[PDB]
Amino acid sequence: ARAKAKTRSSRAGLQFPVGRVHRLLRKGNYSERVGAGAPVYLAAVLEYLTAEILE
DNA sequence: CGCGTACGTGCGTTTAAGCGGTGCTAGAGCTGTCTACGACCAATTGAGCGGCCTCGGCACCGGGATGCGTTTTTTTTCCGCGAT
Ligand SMILES: [Ca+2]
Ligand SMILES: [Ca+2]
Ligand SMILES: [Ca+2]
Ligand SMILES: [Ca+2]
Ligand SMILES: [Ca+2]
Ligand SMILES: [Cl-]
Ligand SMILES: [K+]
Ligand SMILES: [K+]
Repeated sequence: ARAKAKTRSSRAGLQFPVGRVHRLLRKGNYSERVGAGAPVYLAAVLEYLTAEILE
């Protein structure tokens, strides 16, 4: 009875991939642990700066 | 190279940094405890990849328009000399 999958991006209201960003943080040798809001925050900042250059 | 004065020098006056010290207490830093949060795992599936087709944006062309650099002949300007 498994719930339909909503991407973490859609929950954060982002177009940039939260889930990918989390996975690059975890595998990029930055810290032993990555908190749940970190990729959400970082994807958001990457999205903002992308928008601003694109505008 | 020649002209004007901005900076270096020195000296006499004035300022406040440095020093050694005491006193007070904010907050750095440490300890132990509890628990929210992240890692890990296994199953499940949809986001995003590689591959493939299409047709309009863009590169490239020639032609014509126009912006502008250059020179020579033309009108205005700013002097510039003394002689007053
Ligand atoms: Ca944004
Ligand atoms: Ca914007
Ligand atoms: Ca593609
Ligand atoms: Ca082409
Ligand atoms: Ca041409
Ligand atoms: Cl976090
Ligand atoms: K202290
Ligand atoms: K905690």
